Amino acid sequence: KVFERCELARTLKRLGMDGYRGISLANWMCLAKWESGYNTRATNYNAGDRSTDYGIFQINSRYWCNDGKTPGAVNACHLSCSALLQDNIADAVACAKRVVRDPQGIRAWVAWRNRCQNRDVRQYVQGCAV
Ligand code: NA
Repeated sequence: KVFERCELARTLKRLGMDGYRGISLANWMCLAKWESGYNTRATNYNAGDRSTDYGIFQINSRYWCNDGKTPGAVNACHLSCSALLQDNIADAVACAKRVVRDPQGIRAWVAWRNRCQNRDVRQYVQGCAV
């Protein structure tokens, strides 16, 4: 599914993401926007290492989830990557929480560093009542 802006904002907030590891709701929104356009079914396959990024947060199969088809992969969130392509984003949020608990934090996502880090992102939650 493709979430509407404020719909996703409310959902992420309900799922405890606002301020998680010091990351504002607006930042999580900015990450989802640039990664998948709020599309839970988004997948990005990389032929170079045969890994695939899954879901709204575009979580990579070489390290975070298992898809049974990525060479030399690990599964840090202990979850199947298909659970990251569901309309119910509870699993995706839980795994995103895990990712950011590593040293680099939210800087793990190159898109976030390029389009969100140090920039105004207040627009993402404008008029959402969150
Ligand atoms: Na994996």
